[PDB]
Amino acid sequence: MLSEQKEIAMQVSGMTCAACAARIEKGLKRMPGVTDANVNLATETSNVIYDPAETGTAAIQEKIEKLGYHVVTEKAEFDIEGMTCAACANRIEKRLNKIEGVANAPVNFALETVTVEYNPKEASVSDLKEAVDKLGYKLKLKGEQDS
Repeated sequence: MLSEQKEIAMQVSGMTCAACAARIEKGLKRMPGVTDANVNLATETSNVIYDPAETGTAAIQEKIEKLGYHVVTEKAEFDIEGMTCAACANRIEKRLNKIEGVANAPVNFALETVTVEYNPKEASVSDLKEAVDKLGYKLKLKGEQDS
């Protein structure tokens, strides 16, 4: 009847052999909430699928780090005029949380801001804008555009 398996794309450095890629796919498929993983050798992009009730997004980046790599990540803060309450936070969060290349983002329900942890590899500030424009709020960047 029920279950709900969500995807993510992510990026990791240290995969200088096919055996490194193999050990990510063969490693992630062991987590009890995970079903599947595929990682593109040389390009560095890891693509992972799980039931988020027992294994959620941050556990994937930590299980990748647990091989002895560096998960090639950055974080920034974003400012969200038009978020006014927890349901408003949840409205953008249910895209921002992972989009198609973000590792994690929890959206604030009173401070009108979100901490975004991501891979600076395959998307940018245009796609973040267009993901929030779809709900109807805006993005300004914390120091990096207007603050």
